[PDB]
Amino acid sequence: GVKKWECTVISNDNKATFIKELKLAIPDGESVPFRAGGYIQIEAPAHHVKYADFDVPEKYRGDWDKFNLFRYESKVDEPIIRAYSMANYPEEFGIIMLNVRIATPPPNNPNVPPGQMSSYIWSLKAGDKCTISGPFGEFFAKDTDAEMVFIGGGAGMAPMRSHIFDQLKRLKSKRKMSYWYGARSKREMFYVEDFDGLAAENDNFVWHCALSDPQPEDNWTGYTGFIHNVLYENYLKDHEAPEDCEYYMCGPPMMNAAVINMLKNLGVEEENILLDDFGG
Ligand SMILES: Cc1cc2nc3c(=O)[nH]c(=O)nc-3n(C[C@H](O)[C@H](O)[C@H](O)COP(=O)(O)OP(=O)(O)OC[C@H]3O[C@@H](n4cnc5c(N)ncnc54)[C@H](O)[C@@H]3O)c2cc1C
Repeated sequence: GVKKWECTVISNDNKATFIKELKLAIPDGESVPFRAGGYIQIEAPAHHVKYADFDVPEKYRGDWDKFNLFRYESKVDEPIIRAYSMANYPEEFGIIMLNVRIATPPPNNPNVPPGQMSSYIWSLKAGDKCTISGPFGEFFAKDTDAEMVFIGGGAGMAPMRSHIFDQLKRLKSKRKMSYWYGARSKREMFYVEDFDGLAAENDNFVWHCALSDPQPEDNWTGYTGFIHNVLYENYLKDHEAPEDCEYYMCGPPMMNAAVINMLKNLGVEEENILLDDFGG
């Protein structure tokens, strides 16, 4: 069944420079009976949002002023609708948690209209009404005993976190798991305490974060580079079986393309390569 809820915005804080966590409260104490990796859809009426009305903390405002991103406006004439992945796992009841990347005009074409729905979501504030529908699902985990390798990037953290929490706390899985998240700098990292807790509460789970452009104020000593190079150079290249592992990835298009080609050049079969493609 596909139901529609008119939810209330609990919070819409920045978890990164260009990613907001949309926390929605399900009415009447109900819970969306969804699956990990699943998604819902958000509809929006005709509106006119201005980027100058966005609540961006000064911790993340840096690149917003450097690129003059608050100049953007977005008018929408007819009701629109997009899909967004749940960041929370099924037994986190009462709330729908989303990671929404703001779809600004591409840097290689900066004067096109901004992302319609993402700009509307980034204009939502605590107390606003948000109509969602679903749930829908297409990205699920295989029910085997093979090693699971999770690769994430950008807003792709949401389905990765939903799958990892679902396997460990609901399913109580003892399968070997590992998360590999790629971010630009340290201020783009979030859910760090969430995954550090799971890695400490479970021996079969570890996770690593790699910075492609670490900043001086980051004092970064961890891994550096793109996540496909880090995952390969620090683990997969010495793995006696790069296959026999199920790769669940979700990130930017070039992160996906880079991870796919790295895995297929390792001999990994496409049946063991599962991608949650956001279309962008
Ligand atoms: C199953 C599924 C799950 C998803 N999960 C998530 C999620 O968890 N988080 C998330 O952030 N997103 C997710 N998405 C993507 C999301 O649904 C939207 O595609 C995304 O939010 C952008 O939508 P928008 O309407 O804001 O951008 P659109 O208005 O669709 O614009 C897309 C991009 O194209 C650019 N553009 C606009 N006009 C032009 C032009 N004339 N020429 C060139 N470029 C142009 C815009 O700047 C924008 O960046 C998911 C998608 C699917 C299918």
